[PDB]
Amino acid sequence: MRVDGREKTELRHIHIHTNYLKHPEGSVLIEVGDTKVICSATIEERVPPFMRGEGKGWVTAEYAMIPRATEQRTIRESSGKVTGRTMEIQRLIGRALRAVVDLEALGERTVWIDCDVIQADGGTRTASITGAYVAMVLAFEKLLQAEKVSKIPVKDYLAATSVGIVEEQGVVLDLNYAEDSKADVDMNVIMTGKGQFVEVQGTGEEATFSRAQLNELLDAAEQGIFQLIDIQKEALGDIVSHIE
Amino acid sequence: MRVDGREKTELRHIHIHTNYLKHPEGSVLIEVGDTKVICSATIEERVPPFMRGEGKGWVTAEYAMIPRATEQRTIRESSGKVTGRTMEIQRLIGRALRAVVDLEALGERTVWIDCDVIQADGGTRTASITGAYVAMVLAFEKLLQAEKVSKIPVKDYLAATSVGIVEEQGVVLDLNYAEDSKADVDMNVIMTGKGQFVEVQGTGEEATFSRAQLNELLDAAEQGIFQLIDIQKEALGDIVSHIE
Amino acid sequence: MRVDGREKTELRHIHIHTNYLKHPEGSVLIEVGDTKVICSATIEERVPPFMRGEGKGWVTAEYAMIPRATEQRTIRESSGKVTGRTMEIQRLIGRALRAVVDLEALGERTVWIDCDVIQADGGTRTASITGAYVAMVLAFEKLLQAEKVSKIPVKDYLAATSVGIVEEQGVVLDLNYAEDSKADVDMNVIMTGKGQFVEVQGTGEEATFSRAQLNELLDAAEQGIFQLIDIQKEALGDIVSHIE
Amino acid sequence: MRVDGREKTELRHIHIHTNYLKHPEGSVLIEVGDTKVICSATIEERVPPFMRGEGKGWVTAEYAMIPRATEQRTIRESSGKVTGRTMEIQRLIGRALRAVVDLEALGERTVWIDCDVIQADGGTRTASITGAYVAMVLAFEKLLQAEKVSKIPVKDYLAATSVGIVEEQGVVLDLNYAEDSKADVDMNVIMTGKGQFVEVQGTGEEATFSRAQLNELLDAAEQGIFQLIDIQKEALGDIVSHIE
Amino acid sequence: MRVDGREKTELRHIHIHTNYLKHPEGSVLIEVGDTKVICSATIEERVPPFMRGEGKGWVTAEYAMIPRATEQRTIRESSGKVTGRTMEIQRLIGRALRAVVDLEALGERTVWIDCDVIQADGGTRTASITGAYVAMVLAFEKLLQAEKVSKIPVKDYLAATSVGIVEEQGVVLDLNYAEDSKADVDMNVIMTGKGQFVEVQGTGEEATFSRAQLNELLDAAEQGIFQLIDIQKEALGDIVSHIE
Amino acid sequence: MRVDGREKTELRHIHIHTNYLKHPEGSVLIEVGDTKVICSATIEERVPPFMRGEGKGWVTAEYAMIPRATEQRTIRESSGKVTGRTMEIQRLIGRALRAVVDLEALGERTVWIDCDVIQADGGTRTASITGAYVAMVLAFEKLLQAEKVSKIPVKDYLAATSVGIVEEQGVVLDLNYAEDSKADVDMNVIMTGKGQFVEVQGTGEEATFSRAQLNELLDAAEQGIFQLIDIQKEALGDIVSHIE
Repeated sequence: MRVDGREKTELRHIHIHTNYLKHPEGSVLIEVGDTKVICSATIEERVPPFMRGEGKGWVTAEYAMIPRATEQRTIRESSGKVTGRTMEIQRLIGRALRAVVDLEALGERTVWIDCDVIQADGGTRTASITGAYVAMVLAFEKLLQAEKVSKIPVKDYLAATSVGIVEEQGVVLDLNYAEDSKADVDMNVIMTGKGQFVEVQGTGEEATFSRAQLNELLDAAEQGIFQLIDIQKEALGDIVSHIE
Repeated sequence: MRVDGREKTELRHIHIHTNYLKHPEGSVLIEVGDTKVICSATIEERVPPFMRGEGKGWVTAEYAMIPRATEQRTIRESSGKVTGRTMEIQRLIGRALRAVVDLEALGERTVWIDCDVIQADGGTRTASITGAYVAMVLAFEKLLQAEKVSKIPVKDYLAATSVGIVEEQGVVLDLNYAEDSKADVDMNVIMTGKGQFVEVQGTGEEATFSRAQLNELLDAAEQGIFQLIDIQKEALGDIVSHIE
Repeated sequence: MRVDGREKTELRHIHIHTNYLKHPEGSVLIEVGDTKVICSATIEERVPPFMRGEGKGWVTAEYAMIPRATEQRTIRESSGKVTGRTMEIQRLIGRALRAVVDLEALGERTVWIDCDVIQADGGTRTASITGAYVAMVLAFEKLLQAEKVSKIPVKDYLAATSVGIVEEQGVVLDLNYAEDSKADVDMNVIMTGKGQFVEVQGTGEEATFSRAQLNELLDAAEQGIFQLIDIQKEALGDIVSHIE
Repeated sequence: MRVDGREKTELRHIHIHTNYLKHPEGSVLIEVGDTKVICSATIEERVPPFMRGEGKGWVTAEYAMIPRATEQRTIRESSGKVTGRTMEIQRLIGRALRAVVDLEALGERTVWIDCDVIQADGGTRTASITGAYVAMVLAFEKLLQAEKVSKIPVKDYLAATSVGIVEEQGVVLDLNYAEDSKADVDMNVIMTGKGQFVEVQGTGEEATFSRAQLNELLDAAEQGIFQLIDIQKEALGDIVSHIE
Repeated sequence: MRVDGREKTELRHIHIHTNYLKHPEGSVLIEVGDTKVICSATIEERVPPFMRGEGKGWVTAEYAMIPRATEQRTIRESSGKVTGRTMEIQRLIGRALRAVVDLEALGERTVWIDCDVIQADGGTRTASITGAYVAMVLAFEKLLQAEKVSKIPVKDYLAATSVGIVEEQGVVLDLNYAEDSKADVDMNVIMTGKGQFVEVQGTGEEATFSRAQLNELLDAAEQGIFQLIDIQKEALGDIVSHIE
Repeated sequence: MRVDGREKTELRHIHIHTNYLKHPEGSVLIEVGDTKVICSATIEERVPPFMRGEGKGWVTAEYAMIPRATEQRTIRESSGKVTGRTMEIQRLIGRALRAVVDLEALGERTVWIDCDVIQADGGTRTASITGAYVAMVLAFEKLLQAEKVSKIPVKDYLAATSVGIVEEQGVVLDLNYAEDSKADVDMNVIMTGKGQFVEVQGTGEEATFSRAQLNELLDAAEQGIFQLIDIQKEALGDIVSHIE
């Protein structure tokens, strides 16, 4: 009697497990349907040489999938070799998070963000940003309690999602692997709580998209992301009071 | 008495030198202001194992900058080590070109696209796609004359440009390096002759963008790209008759 | 009123979570106190060239720690570089598991064992073998149900533990990181359900051990391991009926 | 009616384009027939640790070919892997140029020489030295104008050429690729304006050479090189007045 | 009339050639039957950063086999790639030697131990430790004569051997390659002159061992090692007077 | 009363130890004064793909120095990284030996030449060729006895030496390390028993050489090499009868 499946504009089940593991300053396991990512935030009291003494901090991200995160085993990036996909994804995650951090208020420190995918079924890079934001704020909460910053140094909430145009379905939100593999167009969107973009990346896959479709895709991603931000706020509990 | 400089919505000087060098199936030097890129297309009568026997072709791209392409010398990616930036750029160029190739009509062959930047002043990745399209079509023209394909296997023209929101200037088109380094938002846009998108990638740099701005940025990129396509047609001479 | 801490000859809390993740043929999360390891078993219908056509199978293992598995962040082995410690650990895990597999009954297939440490507090390599055994048998159960083997191709149960001689404590079982870092002697022991050894590795750390101590250390490891095997049997449920 | 081809002792067409690109201290495109090499000279106000504080400068060279410089595409040395041929060639170019620089007069600075081959048809390493000398002197001219050196710190002019013994032709000067591939003996010669050698490298290819032939080969290289030096002087214009 | 071959509990011919080569502080060629290893000890007046200023020294070891050390040529570990076997062996040699060095008395210096195998017929890692101990003491003798240490900074003699359980032979000592390749169990033992262990590593190869067998194997290794120590003392000549 | 030292035109002590080690088809230790190199020749019944089915064989060489071959320890090329010097040297050794092998008579087989330097005091690359020739002929003798070739497939004897112009000494033959480090000019010469060259490589080191000096240097190398060939013949014993 229950409706089976998801509507075109409906997220998979989202669960954000906070203080997931003990050692990081900030630790999260994010579940987006079958996609599962361990996100940690590590605080180092150093910044890269290129910016030392300038009084601003930095955020840098690393990404990997455990070999059987995927249905078909993947070759370990062991040192093995780092794929272009990993490199692109790392750049995306780091750029996205830097955009919402008040780097001056962070002070001269680096946030090392690690996103390790333990199960992959689509949307890993955007799940990674969504989980890593929370992990970062959990770390920022510890700094604040330690009196090492005067506020949580974030300018807003930040979350991310995929959207796509899928064979015989049209515009769909939060694609699983099966859906992305038969998507004509796919897109990653990274947005703040005030509805402002930090990153938009759309790709026609052997195919093309109109501007009408771009607007459609974005519309759908915006609401997915506002919902994700609601969930981040659910996960963050009282910490939301330390953010404006 | 002549107006100095460029309007906000004006491209740098664009020059596409065809049959630039002798050995490639297709060879171009593209100049976009001070940005200069050698683009070759190489035809190999093989496709990757993952798709062999399926009767479709493939396009794959490589990118590098000679060490003093840039004002400050860059460390050679010698084997040295391949940067995330290079890997992202290669993925972009290959995805963009694959989208406009009729891969079945190409047959089981790979187009190896090489983009070697000899002078860099912003917009190298988009200059690379713009030049590489022409290099690819020059190669496709040779195949056609050789009776190895029945038409030039392209679905449209394809070109690319950057756009950005720049401190105290607002929306500007085709950013040089100086302008991109003080850009709050920058964007790469890849579009066809029919005004359809193949790739859109926008990044807030320590900052964010509204949807209004996204539409503005896109508007400006569309016309830059239609102009670039006009120039590609200028460069292509009679070959335009072999394309629909 | 409750006794705090552990006796010298007492394991940390052991928990073996079976069918932990969806994609592997066999999946386990093993917890040994704060030490936590994701263990998967992947079946490939191929063996290495050096033994192809000989009708026997193979087991091979890979190991990694996520960067903040540890209290102090570790540099990612990304491709980064693979440490001697990782290489030694992989060799240990693979050798240990091969010893208890009936490789002829497995047929010509490789078991790929992946051990990804998500939290490290000592005993990761032995926790890895203990968890990976179960993951492997879970995979062997699927093969059997699929009629691809005639029995679970194991010759016995197999588990592993550390033991050590610790400053001002003497012989202690299952060392955490703190305890191993002030251990004069440490040892890894790998044993079967019939009390037979597959691997024994003892190291004096800036110090030495007598034969009396070796016997003592082994005695203590044997019972730790019999207890671990009891727990593996608890985790395996009805599958124990398919093993002799 | 015009004689087709080249005499045995005749260079290909030589063209040295100065101030070729904007960013280097010294920039040249050298053309030797179909062989074309972009040569830059970059000044860094540092020397290697092994010689720091000793008041002498250094010259170091890097070499690469763009993938379709060659008739058959070459695999990119991307980081891919650096070939022995590249390593030998780099050593040759750097040794040759160091020999003619007054390193004390240079002061404690490194000249980074980059030789990127955009079209290859034989003689790339010697074309590289010939072009790179000019690029280096163009850089030295800028230093002098900047009052950072008291003279152009060169001890002489320097140029280089190949010579060979070719099936059914005997001793020939400046070999193209076709001619080198059927050469029994080939040789690289590096000489100054005063007729003094900096490097001589002769190789019997599946074959051997007499001393008579060595003298013959050298005779022919000497005059090729004096001609090349004349052309370097043509390219250098008024700068020749700043050299003795 | 002479008995051919070796008893089960008998070493191969052992020869330790001291001051073998000129450049190292300590140089040995050790022969164990056909197994031959060049062992050098190099003194560097530095320790790793992780322990600098703490006043203790360090020992670190490297291992390689020349390509035709083995009956079947091995691929050179050139940079090629370093095997897990090499990494494990290096760790073993370094750990073993550190255990018998008085690191405080050494002072803040590193002993670089190099073990290059020129002929391999089993027992290379244990031959390496046995030879490297002597090479190290030869180096320590030079330091002492130079008044850079107040005694030879060793706590004891140290040597090593393999033992195994071999098809149709039972417990055998010092296995050649042929014997190890049909060994059900093999073991490396590292012991001091006072009969105390520094390392014990036993591996069931597709098979298992009882505790009775472990004791048997150890018994046999102890006497092999006492014999090896006698030979080290033979090789060391008068230097034995500088050790307690 | 004995004259101390060497004349300007005199080799160091040369010793060629044949059948040095057991496993190679051909094995030599060559001593040239303090320079000592283990040279092996390995026969593989395969040639590279680029020449398969063409009925000719191949020779390829690898070179390394053990870390304390040198007075100052060298970093191991472990996989560490392969130096340009090693790559150049390998190319030299392989080219030199190929020139004197009848590759058709060899048949479709590769000779793998390994040159491992155990002590370095100048002239390692030329010592390597001199020793490796003998190792190769020892291997060719085994092939002949096995009826796998119809003659020793060499066209002549081949040996090599350095020569140099040394501060306050002029032209000197067979330079040690000290002498090469204060050499204005150095040269490697590779010659056959009939006085024909296979390779000549001369380098002015911060300095230049005249043609008169080139002739002088060569004269001196020729006689050094004829002497070396005499010694190779001494080492080869009766095998000289199987060569013309």
